Amino acid sequence: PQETLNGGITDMLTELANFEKNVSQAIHKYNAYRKAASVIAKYPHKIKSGAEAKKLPGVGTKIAEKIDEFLATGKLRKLEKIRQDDTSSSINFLTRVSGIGPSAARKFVDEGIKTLEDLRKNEDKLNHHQRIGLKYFGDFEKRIPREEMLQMQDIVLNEVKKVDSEYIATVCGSFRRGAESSGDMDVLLTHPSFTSESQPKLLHQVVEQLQKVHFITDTLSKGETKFMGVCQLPSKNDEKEYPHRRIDIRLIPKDQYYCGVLYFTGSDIFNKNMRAHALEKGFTINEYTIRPLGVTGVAGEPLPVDSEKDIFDYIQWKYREPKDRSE
DNA sequence: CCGACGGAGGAGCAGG
DNA sequence: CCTGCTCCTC
DNA sequence: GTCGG
Ligand code: NA
Ligand code: NA
Repeated sequence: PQETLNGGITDMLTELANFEKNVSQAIHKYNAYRKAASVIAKYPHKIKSGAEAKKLPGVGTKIAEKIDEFLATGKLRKLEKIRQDDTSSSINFLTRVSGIGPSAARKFVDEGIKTLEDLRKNEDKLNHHQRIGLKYFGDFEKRIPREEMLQMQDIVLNEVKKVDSEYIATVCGSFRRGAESSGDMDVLLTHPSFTSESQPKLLHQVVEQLQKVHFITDTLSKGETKFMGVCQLPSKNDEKEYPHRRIDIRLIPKDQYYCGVLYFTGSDIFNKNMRAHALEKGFTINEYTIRPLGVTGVAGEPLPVDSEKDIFDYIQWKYREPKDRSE
C-alpha cells in the first residue's frame, strides 16, 4: 500500500490513537486505533466505504462511520475540534518529551506549562529523566541511519568484549532486521555466570566502561538488570557533532537470553503471529520463556533454550532470518 | 453485554 | 521521621 | 474500540 493509498485514513487513525493515549489515557483504544491503522496499511485496495474496511480484523462499527465521514468530507468534525483545543493539543505535544507521559503532561498544562521553553523555565518541576528528555528533544526524534548504527555497534561490541570476553552482546530492534534506519539502539547482554538463580555488577561494569570511553553521555535510569541512557558517536575533525541517541542495555539470564533476543528483535506483528501459532500447537511464548501447554490451558515449567531457532523448532517453523521477520 | 487487550524494571514524594 | 503505588518506558 | 465469550 503506497504512501498515498489509504494514507489519509491511516494518518487519521494514528492521530486518534495518539489523542487516546496521551489525552484520554485509554491505552486499549490507543492499541485499537493502531491495530485498525496497521491492518488497513496492508490492505491492497483503496477503500470506498467504511463497510469495506470493516471486513478487516480490527476495524469495527465506530471506525467504519469515521471512515465514512472522512471520505464524504475529507475531515472529521471531532478530530478537527481536538486540534484547535489548546489544552488537548498541549498535552499531546508535551508527551513527546521523554519522561513526560500522559499523567505529567496534564499537570504541566493545568498549571500553565505548555511548551519546551515553559519547561526550560521550570526546571524545578522536572525529574532527572525529563531534564534529559527536554535537553535532547530534537535529537531523540531524529532517526539513526544504519551506517551510524553499525559504528555504534562497533563501539558497544568492542568495549563489551574488553570488559569480559564471555559477555554475549546482541543488538536487537529493527537494526538486526537489516532496516536502513533505527529510532534507538537496543542492546541485549548476558554472561555465563548469571541464570535464574545466580558479582552482578555485570551491567554496571559494562555501563561504566562505555562511560569512560565517553560513549554513554547520560543516564535516564540504571539498575541491576536494565539500563536506559543516552550515547553519542565521536565527532570527526571539524565536522559537526553527531546527535545524541537513546540506548538501552538489559542483562538477561543465560537461559532466557534467546527468548529475549527473539522478542526484542521483532517486529511485534511478527511476534503477534509467531506468538499466535505457539498456542495453536500447544506452546506459550513470552519475553522470557517458551512453555508447553496445557490440555485445559494452564502451564507449568520453562524449557531449555540454547538458540533462537530452538524456539522455532518446538513450534516447528523453518527458521526465519531477522532479514524477513517483518511479519 | 462483558472481560481482555503485554507487562515489568526502575524512579520517586505526598500524606501524616 | 516513617509508609508504600503511580508513572514511564519499550 | 474491537473481538470473542
Ligand atoms: Na470487523
Ligand atoms: Na514522553
